[PDB]
Amino acid sequence: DMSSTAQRLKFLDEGVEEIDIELARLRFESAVETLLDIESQLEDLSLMLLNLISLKIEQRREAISSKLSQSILSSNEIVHLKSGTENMIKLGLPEQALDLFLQNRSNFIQDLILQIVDNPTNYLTQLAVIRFQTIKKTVEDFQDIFKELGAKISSILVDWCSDEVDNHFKLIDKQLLNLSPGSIKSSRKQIDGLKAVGLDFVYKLDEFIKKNSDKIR
Repeated sequence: DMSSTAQRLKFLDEGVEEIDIELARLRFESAVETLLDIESQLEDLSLMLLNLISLKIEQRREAISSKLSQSILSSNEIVHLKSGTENMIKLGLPEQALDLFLQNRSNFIQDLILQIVDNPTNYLTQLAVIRFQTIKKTVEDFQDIFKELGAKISSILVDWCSDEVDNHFKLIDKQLLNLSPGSIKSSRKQIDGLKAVGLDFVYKLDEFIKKNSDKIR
């Protein structure tokens, strides 16, 4: 025969399978929204059938992450990166979303830098723009997306920011293997402007200068 809960349960089983069609046609929002409903719902009813549907949810839950991750990792325009990052968040994976999202910004940076040493200062300057321009923008987008996310997630942001700055200097270190005072004002400025999105990394510039004094003249 048929009971009341077994009724509800069978629909949850329908719901689960729908998530495959939704992920199919690229509706990541719908995917997450249904998934969380089938789980907030699945929480109240808590058996054979339950544990059985519960397992199908983990399955799809996983599947959604894989997609979002892969998706985030390859967005061109912000709009893609934007939502993907959010849905990855709504799913309840804010750190993994931030973590992946920043890697995307990182790669954007690698790839652009490859796409160019013609002449010493034309290199160093173009290099700074690229870097600090994506560091600033990534902080401004991190603001309109990871808002109210917490102190930790927000410290992580800053860490990647620290390393990116570091990278740039590691890129000059190679270059100092065969600097100029017309490169300093450029970089400095490029670094002071970071303060506009709350970042003070003037110190890294200064330190790097202290140890390469002999090679700046």
